[PDB]
Amino acid sequence: RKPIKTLLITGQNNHNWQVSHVVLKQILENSGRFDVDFVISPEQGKDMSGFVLDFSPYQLVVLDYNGDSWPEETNRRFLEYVQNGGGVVIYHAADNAFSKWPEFNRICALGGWEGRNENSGPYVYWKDGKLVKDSSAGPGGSHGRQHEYVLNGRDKVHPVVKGLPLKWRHAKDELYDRMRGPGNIRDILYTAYSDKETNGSGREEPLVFTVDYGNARIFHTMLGHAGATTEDNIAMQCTGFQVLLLRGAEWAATGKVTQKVPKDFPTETTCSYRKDYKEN
Ligand SMILES: [Zn+2]
Repeated sequence: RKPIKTLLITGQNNHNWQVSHVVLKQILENSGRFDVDFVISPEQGKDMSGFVLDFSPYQLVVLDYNGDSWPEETNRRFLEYVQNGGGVVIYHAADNAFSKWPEFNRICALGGWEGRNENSGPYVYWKDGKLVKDSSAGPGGSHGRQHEYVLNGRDKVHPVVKGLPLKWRHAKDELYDRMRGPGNIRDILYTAYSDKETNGSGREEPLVFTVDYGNARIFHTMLGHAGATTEDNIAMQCTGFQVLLLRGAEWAATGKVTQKVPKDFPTETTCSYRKDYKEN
């Protein structure tokens, strides 16, 4: 089969996007299943009027961006792409972007920072065997110290998770917690316990899920805080991070996952890595 034509939007981010955009392209392209094109925006505070994107050649859009609003024509074309059954991957702090764009916050379902709070929408978390909405006052977006943590599968059937272990240890990373937004989650794939003694929330927080937005296939992964270099980048070098990105990207583009469960998938107790961003 022909590789999946992918557009990766970057150029502004409070995170080290210079590292993450390169690594995201390598993870996807090293599988031989994706052909990735970068679009790099002007820097923060520069004229954005020329950052006019064409979504028509692509089956998948990967967001690695936060900061200045894209120009109105790009915003209109992005919404048209999504509403026409487009595939989207929301990666880590891309869900912080465009706090004042209602449509964008519905595409992410949950976001954080950029002044979000109870005015941004409810908390959504796992409580006593299901997702619950909680509109109580509080901050929109937090995380504790970076740490290894165990992801809990909440879906056994979804193409992205089918065949993967129910529990697996993710490499040292931030654990996003107290995220807020319209909360229109379609399928919850993975949650993790955010321990208060790691400066967490105390809740079982959603970290990997799909979003209910018309006929769009939206894969949201809050994992993968970018390291300072492509070599020292533990959260993204995690095999779990990479396998979920590859499967989520394939699913978002085509509605299906044709990738077998790899032999190097992490266990509940032991992290696994692909330091060079390839299954060898
Ligand atoms: Zn981060």
